[PDB]
Amino acid sequence: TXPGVTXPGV
Amino acid sequence: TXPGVTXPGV
DNA sequence: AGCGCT
DNA sequence: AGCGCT
Repeated sequence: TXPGVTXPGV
Repeated sequence: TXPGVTXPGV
C-alpha cells in the first residue's frame, strides 16, 4: 500500500 | 496481474 | 511495512 | 505466474 502501508495498485 | 499474468491492482 | 487470484 | 516503493 501507499507507499507506505504502490496503491494498491502500482 | 489479471488474474492471471489482481489488476494491478486488487 | 503492506493489496489481490484464477 | 505475475505489479509497485518510500
